[PDB]
Amino acid sequence: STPAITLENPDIKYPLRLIDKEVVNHDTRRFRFALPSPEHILGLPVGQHIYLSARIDGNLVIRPYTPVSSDDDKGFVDLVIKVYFKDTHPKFPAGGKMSQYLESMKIGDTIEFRGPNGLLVYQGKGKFAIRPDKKSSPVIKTVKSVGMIAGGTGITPMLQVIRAIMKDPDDHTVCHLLFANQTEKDILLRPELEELRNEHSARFKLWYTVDRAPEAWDYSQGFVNEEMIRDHLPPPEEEPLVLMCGPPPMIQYACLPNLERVGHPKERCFAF
Ligand SMILES: Cc1cc2nc3c(=O)[nH]c(=O)nc-3n(C[C@H](O)[C@H](O)[C@H](O)COP(=O)(O)OP(=O)(O)OC[C@H]3O[C@@H](n4cnc5c(N)ncnc54)[C@H](O)[C@@H]3O)c2cc1C
Repeated sequence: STPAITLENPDIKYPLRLIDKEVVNHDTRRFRFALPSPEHILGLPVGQHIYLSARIDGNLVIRPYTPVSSDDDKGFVDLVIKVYFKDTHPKFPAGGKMSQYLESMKIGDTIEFRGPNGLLVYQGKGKFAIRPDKKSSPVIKTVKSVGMIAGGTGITPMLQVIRAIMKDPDDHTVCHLLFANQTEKDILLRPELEELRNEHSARFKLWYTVDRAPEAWDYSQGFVNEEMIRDHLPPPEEEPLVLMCGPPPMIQYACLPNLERVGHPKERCFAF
């Protein structure tokens, strides 16, 4: 049989109860929410995400999240969240709306989930189904490798795909991740990524860049650039799929221009 799914209809909101909050580090949390029963699964295809919605200080706020759990997990969904506190970053004095609201929640409070959403679904063994828009059928494309460029919170769409590939021992797709962050301290999910590298180095290539580097730093410094794409993503000759998720200026200035300079078809580079 198959487990009951939570996300039965994408236009329904499902209020899920907060059951655990882990303080990962000063500004990182893992939130665990109960599904409708211990035997349910979320029902989130690999490649897709959920939305959280809430009334935050009187206004509707909707944001996308990719869980760090999977449909293998029965009874709960886990979200890893970077909390953007007010009065930290000079360009963002108010901090982040949904992430601070999540940080405010008490155990037992609910928040609305919806999904699945997104134009890309991973069908396994290198095959991706990518719709040009929601109203259109997917282009099925099968690749031997996947370049991945994540910035900041944009890691979780990548991690979800990486994990789905690595857990299939007969999936020979090679993932190459280039992961950008403000600082070393701000990197999400480093232990998790490094466990995957330890176990799956033949299929999983990992590299970091940071806007500013610590004194002891083994990786790159600066924004994603042409050299980093040449050195840390599959070459365009191999026709990889290129996936991206990060802040709009990162995609616009750092990623697309440099993917083009290396020769990847810019129009085929997919942004989550
Ligand atoms: C497919 C997808 C999956 C995602 N999955 C996740 C996930 O698993 N986990 C997750 O945490 N987010 C994830 N995000 C990001 C998420 O959607 C939100 O952008 C994030 O939670 C911030 O929203 P907010 O309402 O708190 O901030 P907003 O109010 O929307 O603030 C706007 C922007 O201001 C910047 N900002 C505000 N305060 C600061 C500060 N103190 N320092 C630096 N920058 C700051 C951030 O870039 C922020 O995104 C995902 C995004 C996408 C597209």
